[PDB]
Amino acid sequence: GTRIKKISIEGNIAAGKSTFVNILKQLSEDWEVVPEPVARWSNELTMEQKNGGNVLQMMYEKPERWSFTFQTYACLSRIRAQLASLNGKLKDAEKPVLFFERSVYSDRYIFASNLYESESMNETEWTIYQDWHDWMNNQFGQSLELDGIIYLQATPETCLHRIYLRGRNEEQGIPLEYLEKLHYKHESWLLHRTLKTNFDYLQEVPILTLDVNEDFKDKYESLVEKVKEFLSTL
Amino acid sequence: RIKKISIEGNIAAGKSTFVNILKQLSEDWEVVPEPVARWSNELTMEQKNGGNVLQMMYEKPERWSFTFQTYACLSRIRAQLASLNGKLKDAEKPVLFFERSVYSDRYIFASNLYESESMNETEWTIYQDWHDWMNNQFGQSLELDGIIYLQATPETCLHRIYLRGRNEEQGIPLEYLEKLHYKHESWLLHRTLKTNFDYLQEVPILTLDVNEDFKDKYESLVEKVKEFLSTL
Ligand SMILES: CCCc1sc(-c2ccc(OC)c(OCCF)c2)nc1CSc1nc(N)cc(N)n1
Ligand SMILES: CCCc1sc(-c2ccc(OC)c(OCCF)c2)nc1CSc1nc(N)cc(N)n1
Ligand SMILES: O=c1ccn([C@@H]2O[C@H](COP(=O)(O)OP(=O)(O)O)[C@@H](O)[C@H]2O)c(=O)[nH]1
Ligand SMILES: O=c1ccn([C@@H]2O[C@H](COP(=O)(O)OP(=O)(O)O)[C@@H](O)[C@H]2O)c(=O)[nH]1
Repeated sequence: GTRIKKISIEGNIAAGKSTFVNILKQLSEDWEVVPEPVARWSNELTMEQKNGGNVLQMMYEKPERWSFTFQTYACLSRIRAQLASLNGKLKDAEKPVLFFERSVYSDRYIFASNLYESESMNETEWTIYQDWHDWMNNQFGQSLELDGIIYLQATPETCLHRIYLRGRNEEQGIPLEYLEKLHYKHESWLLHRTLKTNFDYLQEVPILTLDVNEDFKDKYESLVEKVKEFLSTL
Repeated sequence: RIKKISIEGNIAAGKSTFVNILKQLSEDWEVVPEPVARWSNELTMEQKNGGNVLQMMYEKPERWSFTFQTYACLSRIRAQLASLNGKLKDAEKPVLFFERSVYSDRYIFASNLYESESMNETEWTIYQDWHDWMNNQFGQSLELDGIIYLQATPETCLHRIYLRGRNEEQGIPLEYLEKLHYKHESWLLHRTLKTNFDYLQEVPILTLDVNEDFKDKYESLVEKVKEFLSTL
């Protein structure tokens, strides 16, 4: 609650997070966005951006070799970009809100978790990652800890179509069944609420859930109405 | 007020033996063993993780070097914190002796592995980026007051690996020891090597010749440490 509110936008690949955050950011000078490091890698530029494309391209080619390296770097860059904007942006605001394109928790409990369950990380890779994940996200008092979560809910089919509409040459190859396992794990943690995390407060952190199957680029008012209503109870 | 002194040197050159001798000499003197050495042997998940990843590292360094280097250093950083925030309370003249450092992690072993092609440019540039920042947020109060360099030849070292009897190590060739030997000379003797940590340019170094056996004859090495600490 102090002082900038921190909300994560969560949803499957191409569910629409980046459209929706670009939408939200224009609606209030009190609202700003921290976009996904991985989402920018997918496109001279900087060191991380250089590294990102490489590990991203290698992740696509042989994920059982690169998942640990990709995951730990994706998480670091996220922690870096969020911490930066936390003090950086929104210095003068009555009601400041930082929207995150995904969280350190999706990094682990959706993406890293699935890669493990899918045999792209062996047990020692998953234990090392989790250990590294703990120690560090436990070094941050209550600073990146979220006040809420906006789950952008979709079908894997909507997500499959919106990948080809997006037209990322490497992403075209992502299968429907992959989207499904990620989808199932999103529903699990956010909607059904099965998944237990190693972070205590998460079971109590408010969750707003939004079906986004219908194109919203021209018709977002009801969505944004649900954003504003949710933010006034936190 | 706690003084931080890193003890550096090649494998088997005698570092653990040294700090073990030193810790017994003063209530005010404490020690942080290097985690890789802890794994180089019930216990914890770190031991389990480090046990497994060291074995992997021995079988296929080209696959496991990045992961291993990330984990060796995170485990060290943490180990050094728990000493600094829970040991030497609240002595008159505290000195904590780290067995190696995050600098020897990066500028000796990780660099050496990249030169020997066990990491590619991506891995090494990811590691350094990781290293420049993991130290920044979490590892600031770990800044070194001084460094002690235990200097022994690669042959001395091969003999000592033989003496120590770790069978996992009994296949480490002379050649490898010879590599790590150069890395230390350029950093700690010739003082050539440049780093991104600028305080590490000033840092006082003391060099000690440990080619002769010292388990029953260390009094003159300890005098130089005591002298070196007073200059600080
Ligand atoms: C969508 C771009 C990033 C990629 S690429 C990828 C992938 C690519 C090829 C694959 O098989 C050939 C693959 O299968 C993994 C094994 F099932 C995953 N998964 C992913 C998702 S893992 C991930 N972790 C994060 N922490 C963040 C994030 N955005 N994505
Ligand atoms: C003492 C056991 C740790 C090992 S194992 C190892 C190694 C073993 C077998 C190898 O070839 C098959 C090998 O080859 C490297 C490429 F020539 C390295 N190097 C090392 C040194 S890497 C290291 N990094 C650290 N950061 C710390 C530390 N103590 N050691
Ligand atoms: O209502 C929508 C939402 C998204 N998109 C498109 O779907 C693709 C994927 O959306 P986005 O990149 O925002 O998904 P993310 O991966 O960020 O969740 C993009 O080309 C969007 O332009 C669309 O046509 N209509
Ligand atoms: O002066 C010495 C130094 C070392 N050693 C032996 O060399 C082996 C390796 O030394 P240590 O474990 O201290 O080396 P490190 O790897 O820590 O530098 C040990 O079994 C010691 O008993 C010795 O006998 N005399």
